[PDB]
Amino acid sequence: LGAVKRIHALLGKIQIQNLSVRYDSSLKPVLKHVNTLISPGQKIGICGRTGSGKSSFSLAFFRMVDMFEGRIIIDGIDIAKLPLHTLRSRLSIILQDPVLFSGTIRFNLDPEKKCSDSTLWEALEIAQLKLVVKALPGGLDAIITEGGENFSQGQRQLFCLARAFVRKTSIFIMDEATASIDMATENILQKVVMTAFADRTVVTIAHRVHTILSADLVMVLKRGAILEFDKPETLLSQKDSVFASF
Repeated sequence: LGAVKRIHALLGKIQIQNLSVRYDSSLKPVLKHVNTLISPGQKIGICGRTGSGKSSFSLAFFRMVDMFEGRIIIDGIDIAKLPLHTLRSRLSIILQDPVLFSGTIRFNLDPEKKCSDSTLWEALEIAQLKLVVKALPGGLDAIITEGGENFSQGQRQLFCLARAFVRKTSIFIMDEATASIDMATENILQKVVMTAFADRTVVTIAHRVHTILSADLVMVLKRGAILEFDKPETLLSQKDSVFASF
């Protein structure tokens, strides 16, 4: 009866306007009066804290919370008025480290269950993954045993990128790698990011200013507010906090 009591104990245009949010509502607002606008096809870098707006940027994109004040619009519509499951289902995420299921490669590459194997494999060709897909032992039918640990970090990154491509997202969210890969592979990865972000809205969670020197735009955050946003050369010319981080 203690065990049953344990069982009972078991139960593409984007603009932010003046958005404030706090999970606690007590310690501090997470973001305070953030304002910026991203045109379709712009490559946008978010800089400031690591995870207060890596996480606040991602959390707002995933709609993990509504704002306390202000509004967040996606494609001209306030995110408080969209079906959350439809929103998140219509949003593709490719992070630096992707978690995969202990199933087939094809099955690991289906978070879009009605995709045909041909369209997925073709999508991997478009998203430059088909070569390493083909050189997996069973190709598309290769069981991703141990949740994807027989693939490299880079090959997993490509897989995640194709997984975004297959979902035909309007907007991309990319988690910047915390380590290096190679010169030809990080260089390729950046080329893939450039092609992905071509004609599309790109949200880069930036931490290092080292990579973001060829971002179309960098958004610099301080104490929960966006104080400045521009391109890297101009931000370096500003000589402020982002220039000190650059």
